[PDB]
Amino acid sequence: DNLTHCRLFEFRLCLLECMSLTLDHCYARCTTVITQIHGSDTNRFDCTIFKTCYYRCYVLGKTEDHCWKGTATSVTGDVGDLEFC
Amino acid sequence: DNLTHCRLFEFRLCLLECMSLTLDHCYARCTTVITQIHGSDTNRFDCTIFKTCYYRCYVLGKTEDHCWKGTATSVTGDVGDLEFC
Ligand code: NA
Ligand code: NA
Ligand SMILES: [Zn+2]
Ligand SMILES: [Zn+2]
Repeated sequence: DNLTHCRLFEFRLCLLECMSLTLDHCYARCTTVITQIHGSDTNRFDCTIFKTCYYRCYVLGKTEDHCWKGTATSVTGDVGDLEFC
Repeated sequence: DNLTHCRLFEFRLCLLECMSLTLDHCYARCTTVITQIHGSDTNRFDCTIFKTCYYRCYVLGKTEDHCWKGTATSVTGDVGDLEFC
C-alpha cells in the first residue's frame, strides 16, 4: 500500500491507548514515539494529511471507529484530501 | 505566543535549507530532527495545523515567503484554520 510507511494503525492504537490512560498531549506523544521506533518516514506529508483528516474527525466529533474506517478508505494522503475528509 | 512550543521558524529554516540542498523527504526529515532536538511538544496538533497550512501553500504554489507570512499572521493552529488557510 502507498501509506504503509506511515505506520498508521500503530498510530491509531497508540492514540487510543494514550487517551484511555487520560494522558496529556497524546497526538504529540504518539507521533514522537512512532518516530523513535520507525524513523522519519512516519513524518512525511502524506502521513500528515491522513493523520490530520482522521484526528480532525475524531476531535470535532466522536465514534473514533467511523473516523478511522472512513479515512482509511477515502484518504490516500493527497493534499487535496483535506477538502473533503 | 501560543505556538512558541512548535519551533516553527526553526522548521521553516530547516525546510528551506533542506530543499536548497535538493534532498529527499525534507518535510519528514526536518520534522524528525526538530523532534530529536526539542521534543514532543513540536508535534502537537496545533503545530500540525500550522505546518499543514504553510506547507500546502508552499506545495500547491510558490513564493514560500508569502506562504510563511500569511500563515504566521492568520493561523493560530485551530483545526478550523484548515478551512481558509
Ligand atoms: Na506528522
Ligand atoms: Na506534525
Ligand atoms: Zn512498530
Ligand atoms: Zn533549536
